[PDB]
Amino acid sequence: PQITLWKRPLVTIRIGGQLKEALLDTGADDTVLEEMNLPGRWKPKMIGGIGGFIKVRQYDQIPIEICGHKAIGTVLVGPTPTNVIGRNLLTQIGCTLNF
Amino acid sequence: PQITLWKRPLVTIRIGGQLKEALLDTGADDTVLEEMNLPGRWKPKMIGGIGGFIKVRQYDQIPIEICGHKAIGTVLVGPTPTNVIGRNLLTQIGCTLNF
Ligand SMILES: CC(C)(C)NC(=O)[C@@H]1CN(Cc2ccc3c(c2)OCO3)CCN1C[C@@H](O)C[C@@H](Cc1ccccc1)C(=O)N[C@H]1c2ccccc2C[C@H]1O
Repeated sequence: PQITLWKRPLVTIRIGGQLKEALLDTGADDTVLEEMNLPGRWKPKMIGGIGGFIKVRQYDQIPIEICGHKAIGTVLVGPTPTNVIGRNLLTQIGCTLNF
Repeated sequence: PQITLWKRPLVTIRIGGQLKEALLDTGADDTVLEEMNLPGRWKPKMIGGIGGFIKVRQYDQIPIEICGHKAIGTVLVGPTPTNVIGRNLLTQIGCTLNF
């Protein structure tokens, strides 16, 4: 798909067998989802952005379908305003910026 | 050009006669630049990012050249760890997300 940016670049994702709305975010190094339950062992991690740092749970090697494309990588879960798919997964689906 | 996401999508920009490095961020609604004293009037504003809200100064109709392409729009100035080009400017240079 080719996506314009006049509107937030949101796509549907399926994870843990559940559907969710996520934002394709080229400025995010990692992927972070709102608080939710994921199977598997998690490790406490901290990530920072604008506003400061937050504490999150890191789940490794999680399968996730992003708008029909398949990826398997690290997924962070914590107090974020919205689900964000970062560069770690975006590259897995051959996502690029063009103009 | 086509920008890959293996690394942060950093490009050179020109604003206020100064050259800077800025991140092409599809997840940012607005454009936020590191502290710099631009001439002109501005209005106070609050923007939220991952770690909370930060107070910024909003300047309107600022000419900015992104990787050679010209654009003009609202730019927020404040204590951000990096310069961020949001969708308000990305749509002006015809930037798209592709996969
Ligand atoms: C207009 C601003 C700029 C304030 N927008 C954002 O920060 C939005 C916020 N939403 C959320 C939002 C939505 C709506 C809101 C709100 C916040 O507040 C009020 O309304 C979540 C997505 N971000 C976009 C991020 O792409 C920005 C990016 C900035 C950055 C890059 C590099 C170093 C420091 C800061 C960012 O936060 N990046 C970090 C990042 C992000 C995720 C996972 C790992 C990492 C590390 C790092 O790359």
